[PDB]
Amino acid sequence: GLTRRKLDEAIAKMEEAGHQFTKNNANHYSISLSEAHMLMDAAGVPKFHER
Amino acid sequence: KREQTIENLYQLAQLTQQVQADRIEIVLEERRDEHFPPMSKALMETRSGLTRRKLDEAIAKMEEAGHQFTKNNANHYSISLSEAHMLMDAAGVPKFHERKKNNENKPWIINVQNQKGGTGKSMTAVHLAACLALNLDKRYRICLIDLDPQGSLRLFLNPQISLAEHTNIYSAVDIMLDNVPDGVQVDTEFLRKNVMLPTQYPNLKTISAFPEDAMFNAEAWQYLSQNQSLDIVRLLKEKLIDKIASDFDIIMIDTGPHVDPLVWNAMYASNALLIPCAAKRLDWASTVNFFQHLPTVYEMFPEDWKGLEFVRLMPTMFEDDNKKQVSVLTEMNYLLGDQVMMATIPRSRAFETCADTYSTVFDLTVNDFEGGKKTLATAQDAVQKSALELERVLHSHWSSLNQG
Amino acid sequence: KREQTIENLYQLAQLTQQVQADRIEIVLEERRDEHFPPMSKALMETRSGLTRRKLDEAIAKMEEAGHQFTKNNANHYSISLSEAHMLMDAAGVPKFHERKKNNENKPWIINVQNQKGGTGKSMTAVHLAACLALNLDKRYRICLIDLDPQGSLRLFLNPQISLAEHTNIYSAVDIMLDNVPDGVQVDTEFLRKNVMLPTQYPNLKTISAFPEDAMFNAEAWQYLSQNQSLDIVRLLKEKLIDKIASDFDIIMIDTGPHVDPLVWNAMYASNALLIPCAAKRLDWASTVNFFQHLPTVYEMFPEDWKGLEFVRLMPTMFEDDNKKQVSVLTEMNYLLGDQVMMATIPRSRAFETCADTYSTVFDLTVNDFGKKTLATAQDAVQKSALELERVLHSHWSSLNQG
Amino acid sequence: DWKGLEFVRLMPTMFEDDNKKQVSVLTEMNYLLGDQVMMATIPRSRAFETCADTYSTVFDLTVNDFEGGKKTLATAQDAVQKSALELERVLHSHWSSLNQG
Ligand SMILES: Nc1ncnc2c1ncn2[C@@H]1O[C@H](COP(=O)(O)OP(=O)(O)OP(O)(O)=S)[C@@H](O)[C@H]1O
Ligand SMILES: Nc1ncnc2c1ncn2[C@@H]1O[C@H](COP(=O)(O)OP(=O)(O)OP(O)(O)=S)[C@@H](O)[C@H]1O
Ligand SMILES: [Mg+2]
Ligand SMILES: [Mg+2]
Repeated sequence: GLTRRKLDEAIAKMEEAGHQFTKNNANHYSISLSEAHMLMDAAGVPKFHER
Repeated sequence: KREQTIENLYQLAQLTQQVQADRIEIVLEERRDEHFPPMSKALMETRSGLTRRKLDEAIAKMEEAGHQFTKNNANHYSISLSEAHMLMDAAGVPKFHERKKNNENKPWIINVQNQKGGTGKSMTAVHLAACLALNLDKRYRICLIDLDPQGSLRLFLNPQISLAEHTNIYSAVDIMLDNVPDGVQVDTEFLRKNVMLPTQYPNLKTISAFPEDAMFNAEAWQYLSQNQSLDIVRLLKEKLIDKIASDFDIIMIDTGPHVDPLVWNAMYASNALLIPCAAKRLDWASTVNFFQHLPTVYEMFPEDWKGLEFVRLMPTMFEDDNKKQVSVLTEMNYLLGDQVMMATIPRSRAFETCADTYSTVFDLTVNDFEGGKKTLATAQDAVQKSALELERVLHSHWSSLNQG
Repeated sequence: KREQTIENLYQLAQLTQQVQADRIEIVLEERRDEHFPPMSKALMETRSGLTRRKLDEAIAKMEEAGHQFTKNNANHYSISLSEAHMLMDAAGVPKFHERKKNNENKPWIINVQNQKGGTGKSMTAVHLAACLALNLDKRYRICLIDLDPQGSLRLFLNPQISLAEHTNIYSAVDIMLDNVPDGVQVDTEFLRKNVMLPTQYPNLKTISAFPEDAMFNAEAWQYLSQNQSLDIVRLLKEKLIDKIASDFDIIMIDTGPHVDPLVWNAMYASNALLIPCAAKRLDWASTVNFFQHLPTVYEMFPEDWKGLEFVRLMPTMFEDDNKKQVSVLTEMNYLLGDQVMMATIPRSRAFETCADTYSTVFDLTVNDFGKKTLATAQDAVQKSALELERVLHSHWSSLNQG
Repeated sequence: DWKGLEFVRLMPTMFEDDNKKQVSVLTEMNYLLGDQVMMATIPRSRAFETCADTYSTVFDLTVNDFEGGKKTLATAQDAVQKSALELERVLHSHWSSLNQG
């Protein structure tokens, strides 16, 4: 449920760190499930409890 | 000065005489050339619910009778919808207007009103009504009202069939005024004659509407000029509701995207409340305005009416996979839970195809269109489980709202 | 025994004014903190139609003043939208009105009207108007009227950037209702300082709409009871149109989906009608019903308007590949050709983003994020704007002469 | 003996659709002989060049033949076909007039 602009904001906040968004056989960003968790953990979306 | 705009107003004319043409060709083009879907000994099982043994017994009892059964190109049995309702008529299975448990009941008035344009009330509600009519085990006598002067419910393949033989008619307007021949009194026989019409189903019925119905609002402003007690509210109640409550059990009512004197009467006189809506923000904001506007207005209506017994909201055009709209649905379930239906009405190209040929989902089968099967399958199954859950609200309230 | 019913309705209303406040908070979080994406100095040549030498002349005349052409992350001149407006305001290019040849103009008074709803009134009008805004070579001034009681253009990237110098932002109905301090009168000065607000487009303003507008239907019903002269129609025109045409070149009246006293008032007031009717067969049936109803109603009206000027039915949410709907376009073209627009507003997810995010097609750029999808989105929208505004000349020459 | 031609219209061509001068010219034409000039636009793209070089008209070749100048050719053929039906609709409305002269 993250709009494209929100997801680009999240990856602009995240990617400059040491993390690399692992790509599959192609360049397509193959964000692992844990990668997605971390991304939206620090993306700024409050959890169902922390909100 | 207004030489060229005599030209221009009578050229809005010299174009709407060509649109008078256009409607002539529309009538010539919609004309039926179709057959109703057959039950294929498994669709029969799913829809009617009759066991194969009892079905065999009844179709044999009728086979030795005058009527003869019919079969498809293959010897496999195939029975039409007309034959279906005939076997139901002769099944001996009583209706809610014939059941010893409850036969002397009043109409179950069901309405669909939204203040938002083009989002689905017409198509979704006509689909819901034609699906509830699929309750062939019970033979509901259903009155479809296209109170929206521009709805297609008088034209959309469950229609007010105004054949060429149809001589003259007196819409709900003329029932609000008794503008029929002054000599004759409007009795229920008159109502069958020129108000209650079939819908190509021996069970489902309808009323038609016309753009002249817009003149009702002007006449209501005129009556406000000649009246100050807002008594036009009860005009609907006595003219229509008291005359129709004796001999029908359900009345489907579409009202239109608008809130207006006509629609105020529709709101009030009706003894049940349904609220169609989508999952969009602005729609639910309009519903907030609606929930502010009503209470004061109900205070305006006569005190004799002790409020509507139940209030529920609807989905529509619900893509079911958009984050914003599912969040809206969660919020609604968070606020008015148990007063909002869970069932979802999805949007797919199958509905577009249905509309373009005017044919409701039931009128056409897989051979008619592409493999939007499961989409239509789950559409009709959600509409039918939703019909029985709204009718189960009505069941639990057949203690309350029938005694008020 | 309506105690339960009414108190329960108030309980929904009470928990739901909370939802209204929650939406306001969602705005506050979403409030821009940014402005319209700037131009690249090549889109300058493309849309503003100024040759490189002319643009260097303009910036030679301007830049030596206190103004600085703000640069982006790089040295590339990131001329803000307002910066571009000012640049070409004083560059020496005469506006579409100030240009000597055309200064006795009858402004366009456009309508998007369909008594059947869900056909795309507000979004078609706002996409069209916003694209018209970005014709800089002659710096079109545009005007958009949200006259729908449930309308949502207020925060729609023509948003509530409301200079508090205005006494209050009164909605179009509240101009009709006169919910104003009685001291001030309806004058262009009052409108300028108290009514309309900027919309990120110096070429555009809006006349607002709040939920309580719906009661004006009842109010005008009571008025029609008061008198039957039907003069109520002239209210809109006389009070508002004559005074607001001063500051703008093109006027659009979004009548909304209703057919209510408001919209008879508008129909009579409005003198040019677009009909954004998505051609879908049942939509076209409801609009054939439309085309019975309006001839009678218009026939009923008095003798002080120059009718309408044209109709360009723009099929909204169109696809061009759906066999049935493209066929429906063919019947459009055939049954009623010579009166319909050839191009289309193709259905794209960009438009749904436009709608839900309370945005417009142009105020977000490709960098805002789509990609090719929305790129072709505004490509089609801007070709449609070219075609539309060409029709605008084609009948506007008729407007100046009437 | 010839009572003049029953209808007169102008065409676009090579219309880049994004040049200020040429769109201004089109606006002026629509300003002068409106209803007597087609609205439809014929854009210019490398797809037409490829078509010409192999001699093959847009219909003779498909996406597999060339690059992704798809939508360009798509909107080219669709503008040409809606323009064909609008010129033939001029001819329809004039199948009263010019057939009887
Ligand atoms: N499932 C659907 N598939 C396709 N179109 C749909 C669907 N549901 C609604 N529509 C749209 O709705 C139009 C006609 O149906 P309605 O929405 O009922 O019109 P309406 O009578 O104004 O009802 P409202 O105001 O939208 S609730 C169609 O032309 C579509 O644009
Ligand atoms: N692509 C789309 N994305 C989202 N909403 C759309 C789209 N196309 C049409 N709509 C509908 O249009 C609404 C907003 O635009 P408008 O159609 O102008 O609203 P409006 O003022 O009610 O006029 P109507 O009733 O739709 S003709 C949305 O809330 C939807 O119901
Ligand atoms: Mg409707
Ligand atoms: Mg309008």
